[PDB]
Amino acid sequence: QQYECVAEIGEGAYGKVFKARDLKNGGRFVALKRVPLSTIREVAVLRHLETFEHPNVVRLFDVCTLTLVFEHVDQDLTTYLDKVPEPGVPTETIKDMMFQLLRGLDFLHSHRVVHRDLKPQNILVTSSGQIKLADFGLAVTLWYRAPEVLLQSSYATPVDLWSVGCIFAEMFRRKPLFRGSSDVDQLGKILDVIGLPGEEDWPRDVALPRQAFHSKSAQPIEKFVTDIDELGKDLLLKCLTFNPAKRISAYSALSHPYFQ
Ligand SMILES: CN(C)C(=O)c1cc2cnc(N[C@H]3CC[C@H](N)CC3)nc2n1C1CCCC1
Repeated sequence: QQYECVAEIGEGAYGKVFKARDLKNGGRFVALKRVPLSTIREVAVLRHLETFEHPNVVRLFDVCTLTLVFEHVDQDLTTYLDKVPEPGVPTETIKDMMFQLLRGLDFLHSHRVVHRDLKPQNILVTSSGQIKLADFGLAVTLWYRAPEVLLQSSYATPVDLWSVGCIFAEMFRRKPLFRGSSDVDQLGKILDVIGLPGEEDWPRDVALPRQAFHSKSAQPIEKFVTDIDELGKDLLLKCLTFNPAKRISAYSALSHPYFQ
């Protein structure tokens, strides 16, 4: 066999993911995920995106015929944040890591692919300090979920920029912003901070009415994220817009004055 399983990374959600040895290619570490026609189209898309070899998405090495073979990265964002020396992440490091993130996201959005579960645990940091995206394109924590996903209203690309706002905040605080035990609790936490949207912004034909949430004003963001720039504040707000339509795009965000 070309691969020897040595460890189980974890997840176990869609399937069991193993860290192995690529015996045929110099014993480099790889990540394996052993897993109808809707799945066959899911992998065709991954193989297709590998052709452009974007630097800010994890590399897909092979598809054995069913196991998927990715490069292994030893580290994720949470572990980087765990082990970052106090006072924490230099603001210039935040800017670049973010820039790498939106570049990966724009690449995916451009080819009409949504991550749908963008969290710090499937954001990889290579030894070279490069950002790589993982665990997307194949069908527990709600802390990074867009309001539309929670409300079961829309599941479009704006969802992934909501998650980016959440992560952007977490790079200063080094603690998650919205920690909900459930979808409604999650929704509660969000509206405590960003405030109650207008009725025109609340999607129609949805279980949860705007009237299940009370006294929600609009807390200034500096209170939750300190040592944040004016330009960073501007960008964070356009990402954490309640209405997916009024929310900024990855392409549009890559041009924001914050990055200059
Ligand atoms: C479909 N798969 C398997 C991927 O997209 C993929 C390629 C990976 C390459 N390196 C890593 N590293 C892990 C990050 C977390 C930390 N414990 C160190 C191990 N995860 C990869 N992943 C998944 C596994 C779960 C998180 C994202």
